[PDB]
Amino acid sequence: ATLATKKATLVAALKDLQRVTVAFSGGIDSTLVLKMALDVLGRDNVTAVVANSELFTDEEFDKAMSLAEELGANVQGTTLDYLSDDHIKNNTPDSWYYAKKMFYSRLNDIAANNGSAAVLDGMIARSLLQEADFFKTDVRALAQELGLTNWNKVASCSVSSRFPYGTTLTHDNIAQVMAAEKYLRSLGFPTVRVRFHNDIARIELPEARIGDFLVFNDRVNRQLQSLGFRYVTLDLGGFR
Amino acid sequence: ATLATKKATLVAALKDLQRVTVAFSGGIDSTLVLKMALDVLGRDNVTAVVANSELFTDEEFDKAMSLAEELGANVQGTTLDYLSDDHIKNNTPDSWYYAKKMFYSRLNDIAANNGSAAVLDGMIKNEAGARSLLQEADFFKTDVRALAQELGLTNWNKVASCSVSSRFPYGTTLTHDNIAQVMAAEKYLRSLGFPTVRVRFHNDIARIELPEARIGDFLVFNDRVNRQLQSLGFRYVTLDLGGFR
Amino acid sequence: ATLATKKATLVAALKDLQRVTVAFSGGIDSTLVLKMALDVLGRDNVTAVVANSELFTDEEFDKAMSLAEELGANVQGTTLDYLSDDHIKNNTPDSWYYAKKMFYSRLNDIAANNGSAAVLDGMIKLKARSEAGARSLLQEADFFKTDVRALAQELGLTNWNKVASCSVSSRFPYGTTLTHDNIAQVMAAEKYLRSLGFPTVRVRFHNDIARIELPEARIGDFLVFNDRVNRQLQSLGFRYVTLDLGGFR
Amino acid sequence: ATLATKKATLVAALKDLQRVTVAFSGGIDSTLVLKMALDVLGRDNVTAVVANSELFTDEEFDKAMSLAEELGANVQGTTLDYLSDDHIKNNTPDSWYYAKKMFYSRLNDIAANNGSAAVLDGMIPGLKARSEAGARSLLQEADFFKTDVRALAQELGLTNWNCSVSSRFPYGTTLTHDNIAQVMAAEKYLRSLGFPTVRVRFHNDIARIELPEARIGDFLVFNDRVNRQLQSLGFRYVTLDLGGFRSGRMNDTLTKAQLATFA
Amino acid sequence: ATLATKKATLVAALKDLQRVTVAFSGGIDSTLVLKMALDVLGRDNVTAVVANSELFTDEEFDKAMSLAEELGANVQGTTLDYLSDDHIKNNTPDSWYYAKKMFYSRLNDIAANNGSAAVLDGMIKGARSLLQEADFFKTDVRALAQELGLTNWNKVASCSVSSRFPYGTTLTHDNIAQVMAAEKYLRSLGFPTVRVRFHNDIARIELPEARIGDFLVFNDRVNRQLQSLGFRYVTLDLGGFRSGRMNDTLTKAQLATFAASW
Amino acid sequence: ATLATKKATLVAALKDLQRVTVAFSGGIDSTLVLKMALDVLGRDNVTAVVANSELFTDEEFDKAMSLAEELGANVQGTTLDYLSDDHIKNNTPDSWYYAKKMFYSRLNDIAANNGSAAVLDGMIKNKARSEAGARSLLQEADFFKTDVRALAQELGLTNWNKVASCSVSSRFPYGTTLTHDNIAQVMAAEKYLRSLGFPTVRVRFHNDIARIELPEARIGDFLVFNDRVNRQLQSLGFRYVTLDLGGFRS
Repeated sequence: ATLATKKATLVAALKDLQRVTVAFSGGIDSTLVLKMALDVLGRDNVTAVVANSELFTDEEFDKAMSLAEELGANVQGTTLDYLSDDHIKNNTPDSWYYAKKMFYSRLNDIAANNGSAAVLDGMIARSLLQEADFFKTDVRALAQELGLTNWNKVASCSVSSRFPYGTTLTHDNIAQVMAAEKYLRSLGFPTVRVRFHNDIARIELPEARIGDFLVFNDRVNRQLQSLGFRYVTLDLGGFR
Repeated sequence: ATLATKKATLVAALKDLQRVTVAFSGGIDSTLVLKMALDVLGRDNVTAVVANSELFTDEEFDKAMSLAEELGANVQGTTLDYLSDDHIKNNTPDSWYYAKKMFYSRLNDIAANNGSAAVLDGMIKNEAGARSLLQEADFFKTDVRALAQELGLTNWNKVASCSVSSRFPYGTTLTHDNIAQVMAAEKYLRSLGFPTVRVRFHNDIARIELPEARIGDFLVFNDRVNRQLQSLGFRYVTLDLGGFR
Repeated sequence: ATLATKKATLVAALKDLQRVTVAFSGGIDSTLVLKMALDVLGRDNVTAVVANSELFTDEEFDKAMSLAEELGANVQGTTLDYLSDDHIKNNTPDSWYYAKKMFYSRLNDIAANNGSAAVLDGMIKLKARSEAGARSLLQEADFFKTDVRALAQELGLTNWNKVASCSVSSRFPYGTTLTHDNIAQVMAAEKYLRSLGFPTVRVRFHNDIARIELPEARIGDFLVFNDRVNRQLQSLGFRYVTLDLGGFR
Repeated sequence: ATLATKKATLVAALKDLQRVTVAFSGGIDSTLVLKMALDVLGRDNVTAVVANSELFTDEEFDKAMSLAEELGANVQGTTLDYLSDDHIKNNTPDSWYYAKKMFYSRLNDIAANNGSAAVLDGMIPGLKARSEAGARSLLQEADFFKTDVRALAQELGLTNWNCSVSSRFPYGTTLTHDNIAQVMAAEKYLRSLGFPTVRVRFHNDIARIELPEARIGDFLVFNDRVNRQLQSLGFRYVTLDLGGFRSGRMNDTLTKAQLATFA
Repeated sequence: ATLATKKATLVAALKDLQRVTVAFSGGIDSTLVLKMALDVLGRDNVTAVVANSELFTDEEFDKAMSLAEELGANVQGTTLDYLSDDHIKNNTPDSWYYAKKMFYSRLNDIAANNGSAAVLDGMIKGARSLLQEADFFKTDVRALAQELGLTNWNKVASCSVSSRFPYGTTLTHDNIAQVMAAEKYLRSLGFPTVRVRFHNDIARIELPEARIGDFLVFNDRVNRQLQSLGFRYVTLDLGGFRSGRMNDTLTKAQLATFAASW
Repeated sequence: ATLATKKATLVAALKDLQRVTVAFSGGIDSTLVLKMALDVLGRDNVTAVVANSELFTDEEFDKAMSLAEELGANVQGTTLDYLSDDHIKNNTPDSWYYAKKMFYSRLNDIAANNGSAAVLDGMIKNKARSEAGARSLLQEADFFKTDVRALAQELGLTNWNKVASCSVSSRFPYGTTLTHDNIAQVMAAEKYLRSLGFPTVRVRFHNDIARIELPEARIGDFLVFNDRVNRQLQSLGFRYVTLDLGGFRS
């Protein structure tokens, strides 16, 4: 339960696997797994996969593709068509599960195609970090120990959560929500939700940021209206 | 011309009518007409009528009844059935016409039965069955304030009142339940110190409009307002970033 | 009875007294009494009296003095030494009765020396009042607050002190002994806070702690003043300067 | 002494003059002199003059004109060209004096041409502007304080009544028709947002906005609109003075003194 | 001179001591001493000691225990009974020193029994403060911690709960629990640096001034929550946490006069 | 096209120079050059030079010196008198070039006097330099920002100036004359605001007016400090202290 002991448990696991395919999102967790896998197995035994999809931002895709190459890995993008599944398209309350099936099936296929022994992710499918009992504390210490300083500081969540259960997702309403959230982040609010209620936009901010938001009220109102919302509102209860 | 000329115009018009019924809302315009009617014709020749209805608050009705009494008038409450008309209940842009028709129809019946020569309302500069003497005498808001002060009037409702129908989208059917929900929500917001407020009804969403200069003061109340309006039946309680109108 | 009858009752009562001393606070009730006394008896036969004391602000005193003069009354200030009464100094629930008793006793002395037939106050539809023989003509004529407002409108009165102020003793817990120093400390603190744009404020005294009560809707506006209020009230002697998260009262 | 004694002094002075021209600003003081002149001398023997100029708002002028009309006085508007005087155009510290000189010179010309025996005003670098012009301040000669003005106005039944734009420019800055218009439009816009007490001080390409400090937190919701509106009026930079309107007046005693020392 | 020379002084001091016991609080200073001790002497010749007591939170103890383990140290918990000392129990102005004396007495007992040559603490510019002997200032501590790859330490300074009570007030489990629960609630709202000062029926909350404007949306919830914990009045100190450090020159001088008057 | 080939080009370039003087700012780029120069040529053959001047803060000078020392380099400060150049003192739009010219001219003098074959800076793929003959080895080896980060990670570099500063000349309008006093005044004002918790700030100088630029999302936080900032910046010599309603870089 020392860090040196957990790092060794991780090393021993990667060595036994020989070849791996890493589901790589660009956060600090998957960043740590990919770097360790490269160090222990070498570039030509590691394949980093970054999923491109409608449910997540193109900025997160382009950032993870760039970061994985930056760590010295063979990186491959793959495009998932989440809305082709009827459960996801109609935002069923179990649609999270159908999306994971699509995801891991694709990476399972890529991994069997390239001869990998397992698909790896960054939980703290094999979650080696979790298996070695890494906490966020340990992930921070080891990443700094390897010289890592660059990763996506905001981990994102599926845009489906912005729509009520049963609401049909469309390319247009997803783009409208993602454009609104991107604008709000560019103003200094990295944690924000633009909940979609047809003609009404309902913005969720952490309550301690709401006073800071006041200077932007008018600009946000006009911008989100130009994106197609008729009414632009701020939820009084805050984020969650 | 001058305020004295406009007031003299108003006096001559009242003397010519001799006996009037005054539609009294409690605002400054309606307070000025009622007081001038009383000052020129006397209590026995003026009837003050305050309309009670589902579209306006009980608070505003109670305030108007006491102020009319305070002014020296013999006052009469009357209750209107706006929702009994299908045009008003279904909330179209034509609801206004049917509301005015019912209002003036009720006032004319009162006026017919007490022998008044006209129904007077408080419309100012900027209905065929009523006389708007301030408008005929070319009173602007500024002349109303000046003559009110000269007469020593100080007690009126200072916040403009508006039919609760404006809180529901056109084509939405008004119900006793959703009206009460909006009324209770706005009453709570006024009790916190926001006399000018709208709770716009969007089914499970409340969209609160405040004057933008007040939005910064509202932050200390977010959580209490959120919880209170949820207990009134809204699922989501929101602040419109554009502010009041 | 009609408002015209109540006014007539008040006129006849004033005519019968012929010369009066009016306890004037600046509120709408004493303004109406003072204005009716002037209209019926003439400025030469009415004296308006405003009490100054340690328990109320100088600003309320000066405003009442100006309002009486603007109404056309000869006005006289008188200063009461409320802290000389131990019932008041010890801040008990009956302190206000002894304050009232000292007030009306001073008014009787003034009235005796100027030939007034009665002391009038602004009470509407009280033991210290009756013990001193002072007269509440609005109460005797059946004026309620709506009648007061109706007659004030008819007389064209539009200016009066809208906030009936409150004795500074409410800033100290019952049983806490009032002193010249702790009163002055609280009074100066509230005076500074009003000067910043907060007319409704309390500085509650908790020895080395000042606990400021503001209307909650004003608390956000206060932020720009935190450090100045902190240092200003510490220089008045408080060790800690705090804002009550619950707001006013 | 006595209000009655003071009112009588003012009455005797008016009777002795018989016909007067009154400088009328619409404030309570000039409202009182105008009403007393009318009551003692009659409408035919009083001329009220309201001055229009570039240094005050059209709103203020119209207000004064209608109030003089409301009191029942024959009223004459006259427009002054204050910027024709180099002290005013260059906004020197004695600019007020030369403005008064030009104002009283115009009133004297009106008074000479209508047969008035004096110019009256509402008062309570050389000779006094009035003394030089021969203007009379009857409320001052009768020792009226402001409470006396207020007392007599209620007694006479007066119930309705109402700063030069040059104060928005630094001394030595040249006033122009354009930059005056720019300052006045900026303040009118800020007042329309709900800030009745406001100054837009002109520092060439910078606007420096003074607000009462208790309003500054509420103002934040308007920052971007104010910035873009005042830039379209010609300012390059739009700023908020952190000291607020009448800086120092709300500071604690120690820092109030420090701000005095810095000035 | 240079950081390298200061680090070299610290290395030489550790090698001469050979075996040491480290008073480990989890702050950045203690973290550096512990890490350097491990690198110079090895895991078998260093014992990290984390004190648990009623005057500090369980969260700070758990954080310190995990960080010492993560750095690779044999770590040992030890529990101090500060409240059995009358100066500490009655919170006299010298309470800090009787607490420190009891603390170092415990560390000496442990060090004597494990064969350590000294007790080390994290003090900077019979216990040894090697950072101070090597002329480390705060900026040198941060520079060397960064060079050593140290990332996890207590970003918010820990501090004994005694500082929340006036001198002469008797500490009890009830009023300590009341203060700790109030501060934990405020931390859960997003204010990691906070003090709830105890004044019998008054709670006086200190926040960094740059956070006070953000607190407004929580006023009513904080008021209710702290009243249910037993306070009658819940107040915000207008001077904030660490009053005066962010003031202009003049009023920083004034606030220091005020603070000195008590 | 790979990181390994770019690093090799940079190594071979350094080996061919043998001896160098490194313009060291403390940012990640010049940190990478200084670390690669030390690793390839040895401490005795590298001189890190940090410029002290009126256009940058003393604190930034001190940080760069300590960062170079931490890397294990011989470092020397050099003091430039930028205000002696009339283009810089009168703050024309061309002042940024004359400052760079004076900088690279000084470094060439140091390089000539210590036997260096070149002056190196940290410019990457993303005018005064070329005219002075200074070499940007990261630019010549095709390093983009991501390549700089990749190699710093590989070398174990994790410490550098994360915020690159701007010459204080940017706080003055073109045509405004720089003086020792107004520069100091601007610097002390920005230092005070940073101490309040506003790391990104500019105090723009408009003679008797200070115009403070903050990120708009911080302006609400700022309110509690209005009066202290007003009085502090007045004690530094400004008559009026203002907040730009347009925010940072309005």
